[PDB]
Amino acid sequence: LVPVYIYSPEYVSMCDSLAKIPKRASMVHSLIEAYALHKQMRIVKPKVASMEEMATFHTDAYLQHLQKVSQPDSIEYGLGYDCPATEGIFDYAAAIGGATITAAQCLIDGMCKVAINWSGGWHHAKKDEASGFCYLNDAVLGILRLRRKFERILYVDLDLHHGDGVEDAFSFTSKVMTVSLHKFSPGFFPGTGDVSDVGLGKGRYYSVNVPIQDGIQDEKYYQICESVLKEVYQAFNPKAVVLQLGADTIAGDPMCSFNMTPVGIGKCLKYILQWQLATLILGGGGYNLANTARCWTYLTGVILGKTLSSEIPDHEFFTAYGPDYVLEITPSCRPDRNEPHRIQQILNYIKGNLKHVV
Ligand SMILES: O=C(CCCCCCC(=O)Nc1ccccc1)NO
Ligand SMILES: [Zn+2]
Repeated sequence: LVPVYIYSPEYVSMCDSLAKIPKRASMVHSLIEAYALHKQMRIVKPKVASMEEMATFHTDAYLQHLQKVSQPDSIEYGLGYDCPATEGIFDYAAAIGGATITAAQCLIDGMCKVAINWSGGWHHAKKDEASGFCYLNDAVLGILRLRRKFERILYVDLDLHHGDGVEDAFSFTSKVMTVSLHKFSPGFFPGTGDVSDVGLGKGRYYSVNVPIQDGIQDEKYYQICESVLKEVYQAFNPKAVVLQLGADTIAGDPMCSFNMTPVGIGKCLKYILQWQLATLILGGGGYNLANTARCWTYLTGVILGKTLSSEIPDHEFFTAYGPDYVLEITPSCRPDRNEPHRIQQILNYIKGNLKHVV
């Protein structure tokens, strides 16, 4: 009845080797270890995602190319600047999926109410192509696995970016719903998913997308979140939840767009949690490394329902939390360019869309 925490040194170190965020998992796990919160969770070692296990969603050519490469044909398979070809990513990606699959497996074995995989949450990678630092849509692998025991699954995406890859995969079906809350403005990755984009075919209206602009703090974010999800849950009536809790919305992230504190996102986490559903907790974006570790450290708190010591404790990465050495984050002071006009104009458009589900 206690939460499953996906950890191993071998995993964490694989996850530190992803170029675009060196030492982030180390840091994350470390601040958590430091607050001793891992001792209040069942630590589960993640399995290696088998060639087939990954092939559930990723077209086998890809998963074969990415293996040779990890030991010319790189530009085909979506690799680029965003996604280097570091020998060897094949194991890196195969550890994130495996972790997310392991977490989902616990949930479906009845091992826990909640499973955590901070290292996962790569909501961009497509079936045949890498995109957005994402090599492997581990959420998709998480949801697919969850779909063996549970009927209706709900993906909620609270990362700064659009969960496009998760949206894509389940845009056709009505058996999975995606709520993504993100920035929308052209040029800004991935530049898919305006409110209008709602899912196609047998699963039309089964894709929510909330476009938001810079400046938004907790107060207003919880509003849009508590709103949407309330109407989504009542309508969709899901059997399990998959949460992507990207850190790049938070103040101090060099991506400097939203203005969240972990408290605000944690209020949303508190909300989703009260549903007493099976819940898969994934990370995502996080580019202020300390703020990220602060953030997911915090969140593990609310999952465990344990309020945390404000003073950061000493450990490996203590120095990173200076100068003020605390868990809380101060919002930056800059305009909330979300006119309260357009917000209500967005709720309705969504609210009316939910009158169709299902
Ligand atoms: O945050 C993410 C993945 C990030 C992918 C967005 C692309 C941003 C990017 O590549 N910008 C950049 C590249 C090099 C240096 C500075 C910014 N998931 O939501
Ligand atoms: Zn992001």
